[PDB]
Amino acid sequence: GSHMALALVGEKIDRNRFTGEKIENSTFFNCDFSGADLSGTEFIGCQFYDRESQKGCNFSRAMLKDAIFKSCDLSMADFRNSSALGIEIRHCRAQGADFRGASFRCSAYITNTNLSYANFSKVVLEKCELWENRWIGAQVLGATFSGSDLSGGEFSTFDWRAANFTHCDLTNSELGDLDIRGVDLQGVKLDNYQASLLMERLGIAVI
Amino acid sequence: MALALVGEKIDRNRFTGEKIENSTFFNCDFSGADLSGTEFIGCQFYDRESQKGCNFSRAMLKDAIFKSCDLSMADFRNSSALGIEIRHCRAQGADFRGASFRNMITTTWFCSAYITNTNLSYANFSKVVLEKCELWENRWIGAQVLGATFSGSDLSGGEFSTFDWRAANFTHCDLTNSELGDLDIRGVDLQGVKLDNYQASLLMERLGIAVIG
Repeated sequence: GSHMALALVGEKIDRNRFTGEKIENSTFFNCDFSGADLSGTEFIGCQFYDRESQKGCNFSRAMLKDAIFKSCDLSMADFRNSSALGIEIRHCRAQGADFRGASFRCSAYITNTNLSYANFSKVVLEKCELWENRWIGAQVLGATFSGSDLSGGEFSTFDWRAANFTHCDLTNSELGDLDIRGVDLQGVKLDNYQASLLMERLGIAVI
Repeated sequence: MALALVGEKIDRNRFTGEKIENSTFFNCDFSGADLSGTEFIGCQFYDRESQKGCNFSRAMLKDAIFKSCDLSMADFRNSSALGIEIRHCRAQGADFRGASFRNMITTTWFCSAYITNTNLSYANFSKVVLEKCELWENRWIGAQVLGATFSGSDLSGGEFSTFDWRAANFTHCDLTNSELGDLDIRGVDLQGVKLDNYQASLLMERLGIAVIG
């Protein structure tokens, strides 16, 4: 407990309703958490997406300092303009989630998470933990991930030219179509399989 | 054996097909000489006093062999050197422009040369065609290669500091176990090229990339 198996539908969430609480195995369909204070709040095994209406929940402008989502379905979630310093998103589905304007000032832990088609445009995520994610079709234009750990990632259908990746750890990942002739990889960590992969693209055989 | 010629013009058939050892040839003129199947071993062709070399321009060098010779400043211009063997030689500043290492054969151009363990510093290979040849363990400091093609040749074990990688065709070359100087993979056509793991990590550093591990 003491907040297990809630089932909300279409509600506007009171600002202090969940602050610093732990919430488990609950469903929130089309709920409006905008401006909500979710500091130190922890959701575990919760569903925030309605496959019926195809609606996510609204978290825009929410206070999310030290919030934690663990094994949650955050598909289509709207995290725009939220304050998310130290947020943890672990083992979640976050397909189509929208992080534009969210601030992480950096500290953030988004790991083992499906970020396919998520929107990170202009976002600043420097020296953060962003490992073992799925990034297929994620929008990252103007973003910076500089210095972050992105290792273990899946990056097909992902535009490596669109954001700042200098100083990133990219090891043990599926790089997809990264061309070292047109991408600034100063300070980046790669492994030897990846180095060979990127050189093969130039027609070189590494032996 | 132990010949010691100075300033001579060499008769065309003087040395054809013969084995010459531990001899010196200072300021001699082998121009147009027939040196097919001729083998020189431990011979000096460079006069360290007069600082002059020998002239082999337009010589017939098909299947000639030079081993442990000093061919410094040697002039090989416009010679015919199909299948030539130059091994463990000093050849600093030798001039190979217009030299031919090839001929048309019946089943196509067949190119063939063995230049190995040889100092080619400052040698001139401008426009030379040396494709699919054995060219390994050579020193190439300051060699001029503009317009040359080495395509498909084995250049492994080479020293390519101070060497213009943009000047010549290196596609399909074996470049492994070599000091690559300022080779940069972003600016040179390296299709079909073989490099080893150590070189790859070095070349990646040039891009600021760390390769583990």
